[PDB]
Amino acid sequence: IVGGYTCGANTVPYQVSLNSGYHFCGGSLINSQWVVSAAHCYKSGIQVRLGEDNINVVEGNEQFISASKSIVHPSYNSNTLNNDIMLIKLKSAASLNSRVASISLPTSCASAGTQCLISGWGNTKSSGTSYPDVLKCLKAPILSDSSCKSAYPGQITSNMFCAGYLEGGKDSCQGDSGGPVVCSGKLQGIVSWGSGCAQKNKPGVYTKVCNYVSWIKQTIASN
Ligand SMILES: [Ca+2]
Repeated sequence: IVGGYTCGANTVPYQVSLNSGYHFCGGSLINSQWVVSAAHCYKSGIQVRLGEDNINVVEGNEQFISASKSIVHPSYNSNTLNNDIMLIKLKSAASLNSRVASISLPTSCASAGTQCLISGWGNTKSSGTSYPDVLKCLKAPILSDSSCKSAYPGQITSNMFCAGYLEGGKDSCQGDSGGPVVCSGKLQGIVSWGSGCAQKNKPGVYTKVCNYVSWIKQTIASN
């Protein structure tokens, strides 16, 4: 997260870190056994880390649970990043509490102008590299489809939306991939892509979760 703020320990209780020997992506806990992330975060050997703040220090509220399976969206295209969504099942159910809690799926799509919370452990610099170890947060508005398509000609599908600031300076970044965009207590987006980070006229692009609720519910119900 570039141009954000330190969230505060366990203030984003649905935020997970995906770890394969190291943090590589964010995710969102949507029930005791399932995490939603980006399809481009797919790999084998995933451990889901819940209750994290400092991802380099065991602080006492963590739960570490290996994934038993991952399910990449059937229509995910890794070239275009269309349908950039994946489900991860935990080998055992997380113990839910105030610091480890699921986030609700949307019942309707969020509109341009809606204020959201984006979070992650990704790079905090738009030029160069610095990784925070504590969770970072950014409040950002959903942008109009028109402005999104104008910013990224030929690249924005019906399964994507832009959020952030056209002036630059505030954005998600490398390592935030797969993490949450939450608006009015609903998971509306997944950190997907962008051209660099926090660059002028290049806002963050996010997977439009409301398009996938039926797929998510049905997949969970049979797996
Ligand atoms: Ca920790």
